[PDB]
Amino acid sequence: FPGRPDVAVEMRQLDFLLGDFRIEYTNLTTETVTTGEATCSTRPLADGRFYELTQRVPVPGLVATWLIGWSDVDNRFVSFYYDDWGHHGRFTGPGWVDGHFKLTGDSAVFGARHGFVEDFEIVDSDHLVKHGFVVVGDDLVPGDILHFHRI
Repeated sequence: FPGRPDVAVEMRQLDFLLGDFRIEYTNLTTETVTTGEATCSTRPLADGRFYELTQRVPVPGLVATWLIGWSDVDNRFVSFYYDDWGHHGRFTGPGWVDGHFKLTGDSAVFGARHGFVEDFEIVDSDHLVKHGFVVVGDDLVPGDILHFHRI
């Protein structure tokens, strides 16, 4: 068998997520715009070859995990989502492109499969924003916005 390859340099594109963040989550698809506070922690797994983002959303009652890593063979990030409600999803993205880090894929949530786009941007080293969109028909409907402030 060959030697163990080095961590892909592309993994440095995810370092902006490392650490603990307080989340101001604004849910836009409810018929009253919810808004609330959550937390999340991102740690490297598998000797830094994959990152695990755990998002604990208190009052819905939901712990959601994202695993993300670079795939040499695919030339893109790949990501697996799952939570303690039974939901799962598959995402991919190219990396940072024009100031956004977009993951595109689909998830089985609440009894049906939906397309989702997670759009990450850095505001400053300690403040991230994420726009979530859900494919409805042909367009992308604003699903949520999350502000991450590092603890």
